[PDB]
Amino acid sequence: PKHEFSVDMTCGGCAEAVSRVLNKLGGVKYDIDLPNKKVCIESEHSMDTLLATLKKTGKTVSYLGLEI
Repeated sequence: PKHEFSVDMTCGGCAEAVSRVLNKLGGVKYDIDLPNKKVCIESEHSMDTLLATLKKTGKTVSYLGLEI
């Protein structure tokens, strides 16, 4: 599916950090929108896997829902 999340990305460094955590996890296609502090993910991973993955940044995350 394509899962929309909210992530507290303050700057380009933080957006890049989100890129890398998703990268490590793998099996994801993503579009991080820095000004709107959102990240859209196409994947077969669990919302919960995706959520845990994004929270490893230390930033505030939440699942908004399907985009889709």
